Amino acid sequence: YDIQAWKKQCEELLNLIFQCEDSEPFRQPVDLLEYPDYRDIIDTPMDFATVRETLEAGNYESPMELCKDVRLIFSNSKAYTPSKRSRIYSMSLRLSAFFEEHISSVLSDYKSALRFHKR
Ligand SMILES: O=C(O)c1ccc2ncsc2c1
Repeated sequence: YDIQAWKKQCEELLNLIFQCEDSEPFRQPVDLLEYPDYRDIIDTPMDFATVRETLEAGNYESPMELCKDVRLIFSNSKAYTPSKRSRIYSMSLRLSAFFEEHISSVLSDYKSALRFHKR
């Protein structure tokens, strides 16, 4: 029932993500010199360094907010991909499955802690 535990759990999950080879295209903002039409397709860029920085700055109030930004990394990859069989998109799918598998308990524990607090 620790309402604050999600933060360190998210820091650790981001550490695992940064170790994953599948995260390399998503660690920093998409390079506009390599993908010049990127902002024609994608309205809100997102990357894992921005998520980690937002978390470390104390600018997430809940793990749901962090989860929305991470999910935006994946939806941006799906929207930008020229093919659902592309290398970078395939990396995003694997990384999304890994993230979803790990974030589920973080969200559950946080929501349970909040409910216990307001009981
Ligand atoms: O060139 C591609 O296939 C491709 C697909 C998705 C994606 N997400 C971030 S950069 C990027 C490039």
